[PDB]
Amino acid sequence: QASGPYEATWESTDKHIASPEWFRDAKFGVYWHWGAFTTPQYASEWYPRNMYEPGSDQRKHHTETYGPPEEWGYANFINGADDLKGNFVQFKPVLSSKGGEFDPEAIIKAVKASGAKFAGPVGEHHDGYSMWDSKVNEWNSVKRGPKLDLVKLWADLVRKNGMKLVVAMHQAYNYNGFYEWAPKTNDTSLKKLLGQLSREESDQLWFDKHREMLDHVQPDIIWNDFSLDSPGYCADFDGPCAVAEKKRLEFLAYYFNRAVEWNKEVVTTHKHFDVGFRDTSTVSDYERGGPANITRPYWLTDDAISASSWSYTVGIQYYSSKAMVHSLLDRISKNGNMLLNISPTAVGVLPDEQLKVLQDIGDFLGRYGESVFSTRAWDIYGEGPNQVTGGSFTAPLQGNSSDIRFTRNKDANVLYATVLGWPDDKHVSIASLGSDALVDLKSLKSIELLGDKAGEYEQVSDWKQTKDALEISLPAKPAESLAYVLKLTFDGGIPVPQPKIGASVFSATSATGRGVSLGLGDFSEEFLTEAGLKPDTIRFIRVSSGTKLTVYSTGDLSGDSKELDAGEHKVEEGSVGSITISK
Ligand SMILES: *[C@@H]1O[C@H](CO)[C@@H](O)[C@H](O)[C@H]1NC(C)=O
Ligand SMILES: *[C@@H]1O[C@H](CO)[C@@H](O)[C@H](O)[C@H]1NC(C)=O
Ligand SMILES: *[C@@H]1O[C@H](CO)[C@@H](O)[C@H](O)[C@H]1NC(C)=O
Ligand code: NA
Repeated sequence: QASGPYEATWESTDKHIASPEWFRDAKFGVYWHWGAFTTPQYASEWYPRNMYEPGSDQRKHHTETYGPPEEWGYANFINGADDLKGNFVQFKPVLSSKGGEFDPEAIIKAVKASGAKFAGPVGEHHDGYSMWDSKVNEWNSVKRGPKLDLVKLWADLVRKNGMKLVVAMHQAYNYNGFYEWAPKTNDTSLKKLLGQLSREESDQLWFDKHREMLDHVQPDIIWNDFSLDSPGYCADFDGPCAVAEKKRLEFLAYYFNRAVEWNKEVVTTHKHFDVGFRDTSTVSDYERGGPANITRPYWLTDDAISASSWSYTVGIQYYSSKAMVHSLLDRISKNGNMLLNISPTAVGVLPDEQLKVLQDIGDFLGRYGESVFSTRAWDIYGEGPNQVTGGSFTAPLQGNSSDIRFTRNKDANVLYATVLGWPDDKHVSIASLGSDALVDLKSLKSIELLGDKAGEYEQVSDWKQTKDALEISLPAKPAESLAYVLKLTFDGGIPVPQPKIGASVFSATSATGRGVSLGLGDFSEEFLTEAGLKPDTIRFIRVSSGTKLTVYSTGDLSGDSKELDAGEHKVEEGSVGSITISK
């Protein structure tokens, strides 16, 4: 235990701020799956597991290159050994200052240039190779291979370069089926490496790895992979696909208490499927994708620069700069952040195509940061034909001039509308600010287009509110960019639009003042509160055509519930605790 106000219970841990204000302002971050799992440079980061899979291409590749995995195991990648041709193979990165190709300073410079507000390494993957100076795990990068505390190295470089530190931990699945096809051994060390220790010992080692690392580098974000409490994702291994609840609650309490000692608001994450942690104090992470609508509470997306692996492989191909930038814009439009993974080579070199993606991302963010950083999601994420499918493992967004993504400042009086291309007619239509949206733009003081450099704006040529939409005639195209940003400065806050199929709630006796616009869905009190209007302060609800609303006093839509239909309505102050939109 560590001195703090948190005991290892759910009710104490649930008081932790899941997503602090800095996290909500950071928007974009970068991490790297680099480790002993990159040494083979074949298939995926899951080569450690698949190299023993019966009848796998990995097993065939391993047998044809190094030998049978029953004789030449992954511990040879860690500790060093010859292949069949006679070449020495080990994850032994050499610092470029000592004559090697591992230049961590160049990598951290590229990451800084990308515009990342949080960065850091993968501290430990499923392979059981701790990349810090561990005492609990002798299978680490200090005692073996490069003999260098890479996690401390990356932490020092990330802090020196003015970025928050995230450390990715994927050691829960190490003993929940990752090495299920590896040969049983009696060696207690290799048992530690291959997840063949008693469950109790393995959960204790999970917690101890977390403690060692979080005390060694004091990370701002703890990124946890699956197998915390994720039944159904550990194949057919005789295991619970979970970490002992006691150990998880003890980890949460330790990390939060150590954070109260450091005076730092910290974040820990869980895959949206893993129910090991709750969104009361933890952040739901969507892998290779994100929600299709605005999802509250605040969330995170972890994506990779490649659709195939998170680690480098000969012949790896990468996504485009547009996909990454457009996907970042959609995620931040829907109350979330983006954590992009890059894939350095086994020798510690970042390939030129990854360097170009990072520099294109950095160009866009250095030019339009005002629109992304320190902004919040609006009540309507965007307009356009191009939308993502929804959920994890979905395709990266690639939009065009017909697609708009909305962001707003914290004071809710500036609206950033980003077009995913340049319209050939130099026109932009914002349907949600039309007259049919019951929006009055009298308070609209200025529409600008962001220029070639930050702080350079050009006034819009002309605009007019039609019933169907707000029409905007664009000024001359600025310097080329993957997207173009319009800044609408209002006076007295951004008007509350009325959806065609949905409704709008306001903390006032009329449709005036602060309000939240809501489309089809279920809106908990957490949702409404994060939107900027606590449900116990609502006094007016305006409904669009045939949109039936179900009102609850529960902050979770549970219990006696009254109902309303289309048309205006006045609710007693405190009667609303939840809202369900239907039909
Ligand atoms: C491991 O222990 C089992 C049980 O005592 C034994 O049958 C097996 O031969 C041992 N293997 C090795 C490599 O020591
Ligand atoms: C989100 O809005 C889209 C608009 O196309 C709608 O189709 C979808 O049903 C809404 N959210 C969900 C999944 O309820
Ligand atoms: C934008 O994409 C949509 C959907 O693919 C397409 O229908 C439309 O023609 C595109 N517009 C432009 C200007 O590329
Ligand atoms: Na909380």
